[PDB]
Amino acid sequence: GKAVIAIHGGAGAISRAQMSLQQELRYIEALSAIVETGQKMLEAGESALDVVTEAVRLLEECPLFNAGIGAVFTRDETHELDACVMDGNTLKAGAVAGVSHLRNPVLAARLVMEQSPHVMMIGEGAENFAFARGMERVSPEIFSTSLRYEQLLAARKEGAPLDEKQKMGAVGAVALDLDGNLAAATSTGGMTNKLPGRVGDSPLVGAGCYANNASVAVSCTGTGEVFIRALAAYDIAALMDYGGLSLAEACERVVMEKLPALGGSGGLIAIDHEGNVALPFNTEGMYRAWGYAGDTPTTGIYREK
Amino acid sequence: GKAVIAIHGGAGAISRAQMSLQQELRYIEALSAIVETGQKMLEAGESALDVVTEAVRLLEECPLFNAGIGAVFTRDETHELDACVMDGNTLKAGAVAGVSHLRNPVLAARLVMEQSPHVMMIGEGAENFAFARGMERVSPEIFSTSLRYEQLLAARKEGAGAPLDEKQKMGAVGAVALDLDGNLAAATSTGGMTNKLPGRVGDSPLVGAGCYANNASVAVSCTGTGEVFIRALAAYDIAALMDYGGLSLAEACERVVMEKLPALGGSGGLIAIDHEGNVALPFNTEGMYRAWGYAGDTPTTGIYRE
Ligand SMILES: [Cl-]
Ligand SMILES: [Cl-]
Ligand SMILES: [Cl-]
Ligand SMILES: [Cl-]
Ligand SMILES: [Cl-]
Ligand SMILES: [Cl-]
Ligand SMILES: [Cl-]
Ligand SMILES: [Cl-]
Ligand SMILES: [Cl-]
Ligand SMILES: [Cl-]
Ligand SMILES: [Cl-]
Ligand SMILES: [Cl-]
Ligand SMILES: [Cl-]
Ligand SMILES: [Cl-]
Ligand SMILES: [Cl-]
Ligand SMILES: [Cl-]
Ligand SMILES: [Cl-]
Ligand code: NA
Ligand code: NA
Ligand code: NA
Ligand code: NA
Ligand code: NA
Ligand code: NA
Ligand code: NA
Ligand code: NA
Ligand code: NA
Ligand code: NA
Ligand code: NA
Repeated sequence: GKAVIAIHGGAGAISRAQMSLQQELRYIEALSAIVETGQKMLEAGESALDVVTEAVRLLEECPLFNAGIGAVFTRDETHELDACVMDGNTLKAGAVAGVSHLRNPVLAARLVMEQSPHVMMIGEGAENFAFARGMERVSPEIFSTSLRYEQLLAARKEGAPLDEKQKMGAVGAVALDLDGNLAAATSTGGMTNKLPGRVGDSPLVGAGCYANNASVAVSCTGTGEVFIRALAAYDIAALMDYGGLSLAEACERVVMEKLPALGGSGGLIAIDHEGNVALPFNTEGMYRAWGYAGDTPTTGIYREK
Repeated sequence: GKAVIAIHGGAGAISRAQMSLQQELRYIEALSAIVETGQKMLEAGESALDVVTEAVRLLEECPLFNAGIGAVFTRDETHELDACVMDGNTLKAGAVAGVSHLRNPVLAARLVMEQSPHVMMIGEGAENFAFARGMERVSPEIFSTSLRYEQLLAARKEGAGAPLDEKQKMGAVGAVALDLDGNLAAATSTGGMTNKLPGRVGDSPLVGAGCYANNASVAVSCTGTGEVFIRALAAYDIAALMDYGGLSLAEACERVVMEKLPALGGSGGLIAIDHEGNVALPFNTEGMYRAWGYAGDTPTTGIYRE
């Protein structure tokens, strides 16, 4: 009965020649474990929303990906995290941007959705709201990793299978559940050497995250400014819904044509209401995985064959 | 098509019985002067971008509308302001949210567009970036007004003025314009919502939700209950319905404002100009503070029903 999940962990240029297989396998194992968790939840009748929330939570926890633990550093050597989640069944959405004292932004985004009349909260206000609902306050030092610090130092001067450049790491999940509900979630640490207070596409409904039962669930990763300006995630939905494009056609138009034409780089993952799955990326590679409920998953980092 | 400007200063329920004519005239005159200024600029060959920036700046300055001076108060008796500007010719955009120490958020938004490689900046980071560009730091007390303070007090009291009742959320300001060179632009600014949870963001600073412009389709600025405008991507949905669905501006506005948004429990309106110079000011509320005019013609102003 067509339940399916896809996940991503960022996009970038291929650096396989500098990697050992054992290094690559750490990424593959991470992606495999999370997608398999998602598939299991789906086959057991869990909701798309719960599935994308848990998958993004696990991706935040994984230090290899730019969200939560493993977040990139800002120019001030701090971390500012953003996340979004959307329920295609109700069209409700929750989002946080600019948070430093919450371990799992996607769970905070979810709290904004389910435990407030709002869609988006920012900064200390967002944190205070979450703390008032019992979410633990953490120090942002928990997110810090030497790989991302190395990259900050290289960035301000004049280690992974993919080179994200400064902006193209982020994480996300999309799912269609056994009830026909679509959901999407996205989380990020932003961009290496970011001007504090800058916001990219990840937490913005219709830019980095979108879900609607009648069309598509989408999560993006890439150079944020272009994905905002082109409403990348909603554009997929609109092309299909109004233009009558297939998911594949819509993905080609956005990722391979429109975004590049505006100078945007990255990719996205998408599931449509008929259970078609697509993981387009205009970069050389993208950390990714997907699988139908009850089938064996597929993972990838580099080019498709 | 022909150069044209529209503006809004928020939406709401009609509260005429409590007004005198002379009070209403002050609102009509406020709207009229701003739209006239825009028309003049358009006639003089000024850019859509410059026009919508200036109109929204004037609307922020005007204490009657919820943006800049006259901003609503948060739960904590503070002001947190948000703004967006979008250039339809380049598809660049600039936005600030959660700013308290900048007199004119739309000018800060324009600064994000033009003097940073970014599209959106929030809070103190946004403020610091503006200051670094020589923008003046102000104290938020400058925004405070007696009308809005009383609205906060009423919100705080347990149970159930101006020509329109914005309720808590439906006040914002905005402008859309088509210039003599065929460019579309949009800008939106807000003080947010009365008794707001600090850190909450509505549709106004969000590209595609409260503000959108693309020379190939439409310029749009919204005002209403923000959450629904975000979830439905009101501004870009107009563009997408026209561009991909083939709907006229009239059809797209009807679909979004009168059908889709209400179906999600949303209330408010928007202003829109398409690339062919058609202008629409739809609102599913009883009224909307609004005005528009073609360059070289007399403007039209409205508060209550069409
Ligand atoms: Cl690449
Ligand atoms: Cl290589
Ligand atoms: Cl090996
Ligand atoms: Cl909502
Ligand atoms: Cl917790
Ligand atoms: Cl980004
Ligand atoms: Cl297109
Ligand atoms: Cl485009
Ligand atoms: Cl691979
Ligand atoms: Cl009345
Ligand atoms: Cl009277
Ligand atoms: Cl840009
Ligand atoms: Cl200044
Ligand atoms: Cl709002
Ligand atoms: Cl529709
Ligand atoms: Cl009303
Ligand atoms: Cl009347
Ligand atoms: Na992580
Ligand atoms: Na909510
Ligand atoms: Na729909
Ligand atoms: Na990114
Ligand atoms: Na590619
Ligand atoms: Na004002
Ligand atoms: Na910019
Ligand atoms: Na009350
Ligand atoms: Na509003
Ligand atoms: Na286009
Ligand atoms: Na109406």
